[PDB]
Amino acid sequence: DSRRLSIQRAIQSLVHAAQCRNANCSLPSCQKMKRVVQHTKGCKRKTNGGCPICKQLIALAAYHAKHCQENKCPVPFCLNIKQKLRQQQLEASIDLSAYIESGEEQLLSDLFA
Ligand SMILES: [Zn+2]
Ligand SMILES: [Zn+2]
Ligand SMILES: [Zn+2]
Repeated sequence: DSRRLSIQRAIQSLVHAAQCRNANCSLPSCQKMKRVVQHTKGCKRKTNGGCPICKQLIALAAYHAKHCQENKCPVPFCLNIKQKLRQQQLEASIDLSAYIESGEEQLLSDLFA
């Protein structure tokens, strides 16, 4: 539960930052989040080049995106991560369909394998 609450707080910070138009915003979590998001906009390394700042922000956005129900969400990376998660769900569904279609005798064999 501890890490879940930590993630929850950080998601709250990201959600606020994403919709905050006050350059004079006094919330330190907002100021910090805006700097991190600005970094990700220009970074050439990104996650595959090993950038810890990008990896941390995208991981946070992914935890947000998993539960996000907003079609025009302003959170950085949210829409794009939801697209990736939808594709993964489709692939999982296609796999499951093929497995169910393989039939009773197959499933029974596997169950007792
Ligand atoms: Zn703010
Ligand atoms: Zn980066
Ligand atoms: Zn979102």
